[PDB]
Amino acid sequence: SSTFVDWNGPCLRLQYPLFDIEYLRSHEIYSGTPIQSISLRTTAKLQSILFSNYMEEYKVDFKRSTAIYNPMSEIGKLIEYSCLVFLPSPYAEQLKETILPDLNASFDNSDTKGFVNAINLYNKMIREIPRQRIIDHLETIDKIPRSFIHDFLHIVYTRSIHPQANKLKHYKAFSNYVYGELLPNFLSDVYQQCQLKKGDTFMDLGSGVGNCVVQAALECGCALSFGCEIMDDASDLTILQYEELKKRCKLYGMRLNNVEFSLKKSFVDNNRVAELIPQCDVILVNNFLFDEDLNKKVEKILQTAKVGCKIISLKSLRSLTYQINFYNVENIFNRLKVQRYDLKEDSVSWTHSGGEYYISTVMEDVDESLFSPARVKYT
Ligand SMILES: Nc1ncnc2c1ncn2[C@@H]1O[C@H](CSCC[C@H](N)C(=O)O)[C@@H](O)[C@H]1O
Repeated sequence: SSTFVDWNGPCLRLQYPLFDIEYLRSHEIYSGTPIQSISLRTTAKLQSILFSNYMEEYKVDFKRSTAIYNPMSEIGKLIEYSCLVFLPSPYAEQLKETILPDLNASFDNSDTKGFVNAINLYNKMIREIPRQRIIDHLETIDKIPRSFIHDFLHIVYTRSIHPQANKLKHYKAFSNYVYGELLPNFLSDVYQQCQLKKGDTFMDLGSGVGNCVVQAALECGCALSFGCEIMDDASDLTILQYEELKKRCKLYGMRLNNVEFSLKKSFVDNNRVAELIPQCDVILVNNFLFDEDLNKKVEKILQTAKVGCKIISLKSLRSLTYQINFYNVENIFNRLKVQRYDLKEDSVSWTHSGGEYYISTVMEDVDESLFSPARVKYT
């Protein structure tokens, strides 16, 4: 017996108004146009928990592949999240005992008819709950499963990025533009280590399709989550994903703080990047495949960072043998505290295990030390 979500996972503390209660109380009809899963390439419709008029159709096939994007897996997670997060006692009980056991078994056994029956039973039960009870409950939530945002973002991702993922892997003349992804759990760990919080400014130099930027906004409520990406197709996919994300957020009454991108342009000699650096609290840069030249450019860009700013990277920013001399006396690298960490399993897309990452903090004074002596179920 297993669950679609880890009911024992870590819970995230909400440090900003994630659910817009007034919006929900004033909006009962969803008019958004989210990408329906069934449009990607037996069926069942999943009834929206908050909007009576919304239902999404999923293709249900335990034979036809599955794996990577698994429609049934998403449903299992959504239905469980209802029981875990969106329902008030008592209904959370009825749902928990009445649907989950059969939903999970039917799944594990590749039992189509049983799986669909559990879904249809889930829909019937959900429609019997007074809407205002669900909303009144959301209003009390102060903590949520760390996996919620991850799974919520994965849904958006399966809909907007996955279908055209191949466009992100076109022949790369330079390693500088090779696409690599930092994964959700790694991002969650690192944002926490840097204490990314409400009102902060977050920047991702080389944002890819925006995964790191949107996660920063959703899980920390940053005043501004910004990303710059130069590749054309990564940039188009960023727009599609961003668009789908806004619709899904509305479907769940979630607030999405300011998200901004500087697309199809270099972050080098980028005036918006330059004007934002000084106010950034956290700067992320996956320089794993960056060459010496580019790293030098990144170095230049970071010169105006403020005291306290934390920079996350996969390769140290400062040469391991960086010693203060006479040609680098004013470089911000001189007052940067560097801390190395081991990469946990499956933190990045290019490797299963191994590796490391760094968190460099901008300190007020210089470091004397530098002077010379003289993309699965649970139990
Ligand atoms: N000068 C430059 N300006 C903007 N983006 C650049 C750049 N040099 C490299 N990049 C981009 O930086 C990206 C980093 S790989 C993606 C990282 C992204 N932070 C994520 O975790 O999903 C590459 O896809 C590449 O397109």
